[PDB]
Amino acid sequence: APAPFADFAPPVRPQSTLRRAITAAYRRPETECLPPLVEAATQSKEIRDAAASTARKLIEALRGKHSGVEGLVQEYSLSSQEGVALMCLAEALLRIPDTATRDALIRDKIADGNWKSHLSRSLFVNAATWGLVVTGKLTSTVNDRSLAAALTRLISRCGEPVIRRGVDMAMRMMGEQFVTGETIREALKRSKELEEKGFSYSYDMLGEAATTAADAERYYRDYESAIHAIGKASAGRGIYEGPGISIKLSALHPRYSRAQAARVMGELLPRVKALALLAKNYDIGLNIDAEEADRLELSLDLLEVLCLDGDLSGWNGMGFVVQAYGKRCPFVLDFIIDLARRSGRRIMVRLVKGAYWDAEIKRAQLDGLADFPVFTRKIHTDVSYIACAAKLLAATDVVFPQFATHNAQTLAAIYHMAGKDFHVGKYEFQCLHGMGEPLYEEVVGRGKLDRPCRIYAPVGTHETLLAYLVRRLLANSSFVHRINDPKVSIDELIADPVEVVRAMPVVGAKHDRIALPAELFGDARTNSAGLDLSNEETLASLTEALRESAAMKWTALPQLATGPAAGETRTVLNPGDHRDVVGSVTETSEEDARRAVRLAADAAPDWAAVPPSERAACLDRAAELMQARMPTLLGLIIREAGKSALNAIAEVREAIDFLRYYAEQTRRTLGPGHGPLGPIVCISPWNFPLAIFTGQIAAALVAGNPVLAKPAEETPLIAAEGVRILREAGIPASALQLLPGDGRVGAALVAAAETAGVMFTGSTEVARLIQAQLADRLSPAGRPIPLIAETGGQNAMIVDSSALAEQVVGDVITSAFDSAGQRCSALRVLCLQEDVADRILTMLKGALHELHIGRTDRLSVDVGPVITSEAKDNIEKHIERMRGLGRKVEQIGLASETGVGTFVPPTIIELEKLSDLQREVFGPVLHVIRYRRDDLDRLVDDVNATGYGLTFGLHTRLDETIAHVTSRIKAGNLYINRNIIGAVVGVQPFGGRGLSGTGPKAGGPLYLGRLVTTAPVPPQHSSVHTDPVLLDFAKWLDGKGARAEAEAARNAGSSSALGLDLELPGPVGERNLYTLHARGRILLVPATESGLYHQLAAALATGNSVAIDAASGLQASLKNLPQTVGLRVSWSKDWAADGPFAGALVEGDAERIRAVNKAIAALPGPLLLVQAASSGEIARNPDAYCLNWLVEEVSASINTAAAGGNASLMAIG
Amino acid sequence: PKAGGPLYLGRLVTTAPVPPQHSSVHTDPVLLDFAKWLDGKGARAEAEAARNAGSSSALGLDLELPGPVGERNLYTLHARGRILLVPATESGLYHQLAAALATGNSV
Amino acid sequence: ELMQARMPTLLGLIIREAGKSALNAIAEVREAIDFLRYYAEQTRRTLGPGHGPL
Ligand SMILES: Cc1cc2nc3c(=O)[nH]c(=O)nc-3n(C[C@H](O)[C@H](O)[C@H](O)COP(=O)(O)OP(=O)(O)OC[C@H]3O[C@@H](n4cnc5c(N)ncnc54)[C@H](O)[C@@H]3O)c2cc1C
Ligand SMILES: NC(=O)c1ccc[n+]([C@@H]2O[C@H](COP(=O)([O-])OP(=O)(O)OC[C@H]3O[C@@H](n4cnc5c(N)ncnc54)[C@H](O)[C@@H]3O)[C@@H](O)[C@H]2O)c1
Ligand SMILES: COc1ccc(CO)cc1
Ligand SMILES: COc1ccc(CO)cc1
Ligand SMILES: [Mg+2]
Repeated sequence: APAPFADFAPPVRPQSTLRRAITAAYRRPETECLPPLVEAATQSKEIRDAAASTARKLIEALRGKHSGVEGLVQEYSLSSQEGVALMCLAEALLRIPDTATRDALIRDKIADGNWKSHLSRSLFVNAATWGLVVTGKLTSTVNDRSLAAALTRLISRCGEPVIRRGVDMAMRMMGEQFVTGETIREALKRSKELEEKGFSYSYDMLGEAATTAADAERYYRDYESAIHAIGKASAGRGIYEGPGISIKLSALHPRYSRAQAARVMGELLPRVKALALLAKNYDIGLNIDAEEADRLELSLDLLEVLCLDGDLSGWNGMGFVVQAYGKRCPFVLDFIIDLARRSGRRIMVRLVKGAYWDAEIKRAQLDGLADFPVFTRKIHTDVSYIACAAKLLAATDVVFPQFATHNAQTLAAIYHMAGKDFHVGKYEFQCLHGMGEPLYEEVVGRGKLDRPCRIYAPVGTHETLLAYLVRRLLANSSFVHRINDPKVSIDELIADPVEVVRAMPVVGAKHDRIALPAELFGDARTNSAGLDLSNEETLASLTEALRESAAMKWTALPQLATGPAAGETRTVLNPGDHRDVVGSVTETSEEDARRAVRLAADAAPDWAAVPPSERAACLDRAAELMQARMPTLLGLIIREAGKSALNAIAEVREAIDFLRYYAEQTRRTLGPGHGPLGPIVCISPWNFPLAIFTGQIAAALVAGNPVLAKPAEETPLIAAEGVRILREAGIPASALQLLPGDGRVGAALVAAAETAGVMFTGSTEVARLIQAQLADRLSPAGRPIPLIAETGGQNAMIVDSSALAEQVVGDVITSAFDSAGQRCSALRVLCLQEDVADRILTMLKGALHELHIGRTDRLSVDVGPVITSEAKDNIEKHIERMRGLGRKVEQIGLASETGVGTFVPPTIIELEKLSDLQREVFGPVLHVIRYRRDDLDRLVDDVNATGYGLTFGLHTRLDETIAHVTSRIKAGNLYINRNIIGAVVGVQPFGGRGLSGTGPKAGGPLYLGRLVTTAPVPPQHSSVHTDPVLLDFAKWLDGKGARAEAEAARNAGSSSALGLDLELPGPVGERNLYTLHARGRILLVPATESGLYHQLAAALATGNSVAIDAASGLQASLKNLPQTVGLRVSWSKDWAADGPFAGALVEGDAERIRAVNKAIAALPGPLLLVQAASSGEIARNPDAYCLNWLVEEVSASINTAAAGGNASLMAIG
Repeated sequence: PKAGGPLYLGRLVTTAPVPPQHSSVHTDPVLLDFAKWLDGKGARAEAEAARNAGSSSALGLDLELPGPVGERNLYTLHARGRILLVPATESGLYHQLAAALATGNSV
Repeated sequence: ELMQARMPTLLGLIIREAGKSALNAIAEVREAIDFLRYYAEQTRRTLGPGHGPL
């Protein structure tokens, strides 16, 4: 058996001094980065004046010669939406290959009227891109109804002439501006004109982010074929005068990442070498483009091997991009310059600012990292660029600097920095095709500055160029935007960033409007911190901490208030390798479980008397302890629960966030009148063995309740460690007792007489057993024992033909197979619109086969084991039933090493109907169904019809589809254009409805209120909206003479928070919404007319319909209802026939309540959140029925960066 | 339609244009249920007309109109209310229902 | 444009014929001007050959 973590994440090579200096700068505070850059970028006053004069001259020439789309908009008086819609139409018309066929469709069909009749795919799929072209603004989703109206309007107003102009404009832009040509041969033909003027070219075949082996092979052969064409055309001109190629490493391997570094070196490197050998033979440049920040250092390992490879010697065409917006840039340059010296290769170094700025900000915030790997003020990037240019210009004997910029100030500064001694081959400038030529036509040539410029020339079809055109077009801080803004003076454009930064009060301060990841929530609480698994220092330190964690003697014992108790002891084995003993658990006898509840009951007053602020301080101290102990906690979670390192980090972060969130919610709400329930039994699942465990216990404790913590039998060790941390943080032993063991221990705790509440997260079937146990029980006040039961899902994602396949596949692979599908939120049913289903399925299967399944103590493992052999057997029985029915089943092949553990390969099962699924299958099993677009509403019904309602995803660019689907789906956590596994505490408050939960949501503001006898008013919890049926009922009550009930009804209408609609603070590039809706149909079990009126008021005020128990005999109390109220009212003689219900209100004495609670628990389907009150309580207490539990929380997380950029961050420079 | 509003001119021609800004992303849910019912019974042309009406309806439009500072001037499209339907044929009734339901009305 | 330039004269007629104060006569003429310009602009935004008159 291999030692745990002995091969966790070894670096490709030992890190040299120069490499270590790169890693050390990865997230260096911005105030530390800038001073040396300012120093290196400083030039003499004479140079700065000459640079400003040159920049002004260039800018004056630019503004003096400065429209195609603008001219079209002007000529036809188009609104912006009309312009966008026209270009979308033109794009669609250009998908018709034959010109005569297109023109006939235009003249005879499109112009004459209904364009919709002649053009499965919305015309407006790419409207966000065309919106950027027309308006300069990015909108993440497309208002397809506005665009359709605008297209109809413009065609009916202007006819064929405007369509013709739009088609011709789109053809020119997509064929000649956004690309140099559609094919390398066309691009080469079009390059002769500017080559004759002194420009050169680097061709970009536009490949990027391979998702499958086949994609990577396609991009390879595209690069190889382009190299031949470019090399034939170069015809011996060499690497400086002649054209070259640019490649992206992500195009050449589907798993280009540090986590897969061994595959990258073994599989990607030979492909680059083969392309480089061909470039060498033709003597052309081959440049490696720079991508995301977490790929920088990995790419250096390839650059190192290639430059040291003797087979490539004699050729100086290898090139490499460095991004000056990155904090590591000067250190990367030091490394490259030294590599060039060692290898004797004159590396072509393209200095750029960087293309992924918005995404880098979002990623660092999502990952909770210490700082950004890029600057946050645009001027810092400018200074970085100029400083790095000074470094490169001192090294022209050993590297060939290539200054890629469209900024005339940047250009002029470097032109003068480089001085008057010039020869071709010393350095060059670079620019983008169809963007930089106006500037560089003022640079290239003896009559200008006599400096060469290489044009970066995209080559590809319409489909290829549109894929990432949004990123290429992206902002208010951009020079090209500012040059076209008449409000920006030339003096502003020639401002010297070096001197501006030098004079700032704090040199290098972070942008004021960009939150560090730790500060995402501002004053409310400190965000949990993650770990950067692309940072070699982090990987090396984590390796040691993980190894050290595997040497610890982890145990879990029955920790009663009186001390550890004896019991049956057994080992805890790693699910990925049963030979790896992780620790030992001593399980709780049912007698000691009952004893623990009695001890908790005796201890309840002493814990309730700890003021809420001090209880919250215990939670905050526990969060600090968990944060500090994260590396050790990761190792335990990895080995005990089959989690990968990434998933263990998320697990610990979630626990920290629960602690800090419930602490803050406590400080916002809890006072002397919110008395604790008493002893709370917290029963938790194995699959989030620290986060959910900690969340339930922390909430119960901070609400003033002593806790009996019963962790899942599979994962007691991390639970014991969480309890140890909470106790260290100040939770007394009497307030927090750990009771390891199986469901018998949970059941014994639930049945214990002093148990005052139950928090259960687990399977729906077990929750139903607990519901049955509790139906026997009443509190000493004669009321139901509160149960929070957060249960399973049958989670769907709907994908339409406007979604980007690569994005869908990434989110599907993550949502379905992360943690081997052992997340309650995991994607179970992918629903693909028929027109795109085959393409997406092919890509998905290709991506599936790139996953590494194995024991999770290796960073390269993507999918770990299932938790037990029983879980494996259950999942495999489902897979085989499906296979036996003829369903197509795609499965990864498992390595022989998996035999020592319990693994199920990620599996894709193609289904006929959603009804082919019965219950949740908690494993790595994705089901795929196809749907026709017109059946989308029926499909949403089918998703709802399972009775589950946990997570739901939708991938579409179309606002109409978003509005339709999100208004009709019934699930607690919705996700738009992203994965469906988000449960970021306080950002996506998590929890579902139906068979998926009773609520309230964990990680949301209603949670703590369920754990006290009188619920506080949560922060932000109110609504100005009044349910109109409630209002009609109140008027009906007054007309009946029920004056006090009418007043109570009006009060309920005001007190209801139905209609609350909030945006929760979170990361950039996402909108996280939280809304309160009706629950559905509430079962009313009244005893008296006044009780019925109060129950109906409560239910109607919260937007619900009702089914009233017909056995109450109260039919005559509801005569002559207004039709609006009658529509919401039904009478039920057989409650089981008239469900599912979404809650219940009960009136009666204690024994009536007990009997009704038993009858309600017997109803099929979802657990019902029941509220009961006596008739006297209804008379005495206006809040006898709490409106908090009569609404349903919905969280929706929208990825607003999905179109390729962040609109809001375009204004942050 | 309202004088001084964007629907007015369309009443004065025999085929109404699509007014500026006249659209809505919202689809009436009863319209949606009606279209599913039509498809269930095989009325394919009518179900298509129903879906098309659901999309072209501007019910739910909710705009702020440009005006003076210190004022918010809002313009919204709601259902008319209850529409009297006087059909002659089954298909005609289905088309009338589609139009009325798509615009949020009862009939 | 003509109503705008002739507003003072039009005001005088409205004041005397319809019993309006000067401020409300101004509002009357402004509203007429705005109708003219609004329906002109709405026309430029919408009307094409297939929108035949009644
Ligand atoms: C020929 C060529 C090849 C290129 N190849 C690559 C490549 O392989 N990889 C890559 O990542 N980029 C590459 N780029 C650069 C990238 O695509 C942009 O074109 C470039 O960053 C724009 O810089 P500028 O001098 O043209 O414009 P400017 O207007 O001077 O600078 C804009 C840049 O400033 C930066 N920026 C904007 N806001 C902020 C902020 N708030 N804080 C910090 N920085 C900010 C960004 O880098 C932004 O792109 C290339 C550019 C060219 C011209
Ligand atoms: N809605 C959510 O937030 C959420 C979160 C995580 C997991 N889940 C669900 O949890 C399930 C997986 O976790 P699991 O396998 O540990 O679930 P489970 O239902 O098997 O076990 C959950 C817990 O209940 C205990 N238990 C078992 N039988 C009991 C009984 N008769 N009485 C009292 N307690 C009993 C177990 O010991 C364990 O502690 C999945 O169905 C998943 O969807 C839901
Ligand atoms: C548009 O200029 C770019 C060239 C290459 C890259 C590689 O990421 C990005 C931008
Ligand atoms: C609708 O035309 C109007 C003209 C003037 C006023 C102000 O009196 C109001 C309306
Ligand atoms: Mg179980």
